[PDB]
Amino acid sequence: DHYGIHEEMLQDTVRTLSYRNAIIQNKDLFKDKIVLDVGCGTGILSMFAAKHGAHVIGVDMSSIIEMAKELVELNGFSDKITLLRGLEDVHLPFPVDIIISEWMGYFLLYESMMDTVLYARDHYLVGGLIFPDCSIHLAGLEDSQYKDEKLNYWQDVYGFDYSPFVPLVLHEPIVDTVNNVNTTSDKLIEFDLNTVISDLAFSNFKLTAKRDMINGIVTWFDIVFPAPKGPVEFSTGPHAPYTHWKQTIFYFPDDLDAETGDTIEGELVCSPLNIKISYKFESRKNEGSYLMH
Amino acid sequence: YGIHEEMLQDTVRTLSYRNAIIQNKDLFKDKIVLDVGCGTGILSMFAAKHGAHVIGVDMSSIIEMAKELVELNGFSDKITLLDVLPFPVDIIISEWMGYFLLYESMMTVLYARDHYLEGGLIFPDKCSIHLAGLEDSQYKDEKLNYWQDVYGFDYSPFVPLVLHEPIVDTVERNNVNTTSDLIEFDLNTVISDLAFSNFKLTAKRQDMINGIVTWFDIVFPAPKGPVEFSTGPHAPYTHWKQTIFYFPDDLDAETGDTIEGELVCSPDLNIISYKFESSEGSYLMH
Repeated sequence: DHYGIHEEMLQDTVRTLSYRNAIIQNKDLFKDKIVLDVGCGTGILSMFAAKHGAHVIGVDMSSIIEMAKELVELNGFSDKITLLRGLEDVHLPFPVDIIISEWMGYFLLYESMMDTVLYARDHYLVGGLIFPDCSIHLAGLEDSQYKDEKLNYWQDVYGFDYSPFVPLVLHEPIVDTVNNVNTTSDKLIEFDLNTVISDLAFSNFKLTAKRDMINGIVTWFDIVFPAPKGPVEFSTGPHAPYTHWKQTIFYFPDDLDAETGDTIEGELVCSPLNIKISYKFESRKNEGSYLMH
Repeated sequence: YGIHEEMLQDTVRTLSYRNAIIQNKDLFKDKIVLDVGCGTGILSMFAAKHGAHVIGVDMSSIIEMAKELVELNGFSDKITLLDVLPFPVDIIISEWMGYFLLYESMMTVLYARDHYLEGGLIFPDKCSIHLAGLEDSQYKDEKLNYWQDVYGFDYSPFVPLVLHEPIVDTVERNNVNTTSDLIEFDLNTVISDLAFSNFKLTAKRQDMINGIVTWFDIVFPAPKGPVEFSTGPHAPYTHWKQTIFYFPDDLDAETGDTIEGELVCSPDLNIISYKFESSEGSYLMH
């Protein structure tokens, strides 16, 4: 029952309207069907499905289910929505056609519930649909003025040398909203939720300077929804409208004074999130270790 | 790393601990100090630098950097970092205060006092919780109106969730429109006392009163004949800010009007019955 987290998401109009417009686009396929809402939160996605032709089962392990039952009751969906607190533990009233789920995290796979979505697909899904059914992208960034201040602070802390703290600052990823992207973007990996857990621990990339100082990489993820034959999508990149996911910044140990045409080539390893990235800067070689805790 | 940077950049707090150690530098000489929740160990280094052996105890993986910093700053011979003591202590320094003073507080300090500390000193050794009233009619009205219509759906039942949640934020000084009045704590004599008050507030002008802003004051021990700091909206910024509790109704108050109340605090933190003469609120911190 932390209301800020539910507010943040509902106030993310890009996120919420994407799920709504995807349900409406496929409302013919929602008609007279059984929907499972993984991580229903307040139940907004469940109410969307039920009003547009769907029974919907919402499963969230938070105490917010008590509020969801009250909201579902107040808007006249009590006969079409059954909410259960607790997915590997709950017992569905039905042995499902459509899976709607809001599962994405900051780095897509940081605090994501995709493991639960794959579980729902493998155990409850009939050709069934999966809203949404995603890719991670990255590019170079200029953050020299902000980064230098954060690092300079530790040279003198009330007289004491706090220099060994600097490696901590370089290792922590930064979730923030990034004009300052000065390289081309590359695609790290694709995920098809219909066929993809072992695939999550996983890529090479190549970036070329478009003009600047390069101090790190900004990363985001794209989302695509299923659509009938002949799709609703949205991005969380610095070139797209704001989302509550923002972007994830990884700093370099060294600051590259690059000119146009220079290249940053690398290999990113992601494993349970431990992120090790080896770089090559051609105009040389460096690495970066980051931990999401 | 976020928290530790936030601690050190709170200059009001850190310099308060420093200046308190410096004021009592005569009593720190050649003595043993216990740093409860040493974090990065800056308070341990302060005691050691100004005449103290200091033992820092933190259950976080930070004790490792503390070591590296202590090693780098020449205190390896005076500071030992980290159920756990090399000594069977004269002074307890501790940074233990939380939001509302008690929420997630480390007031472990009483355990160190009762088990490891007679006539020893405790930095700081005195606390107080205060409160007054404020006008946040414009921001509060925004939050609660959002739920009347959420993508067509009636989200009315949610508002109480928003009116019950405490808000940790910095209140501007000009928005306090009543007088200030909750409890004292003496770290030398005070766990059962934490579950605990009556208060009375008078409107200092004609304005809207939408809730109470609460803060806490801190006092350090001093020799005969003390360093202190406040976290109120009238004092310089601290990383604690203030804690706001909303009223269900907004009082359109005139000068001289009174708000009498009783606040009950009991353990997570359950938190107030009001009377507004011109003649309730429950909060949970989780």
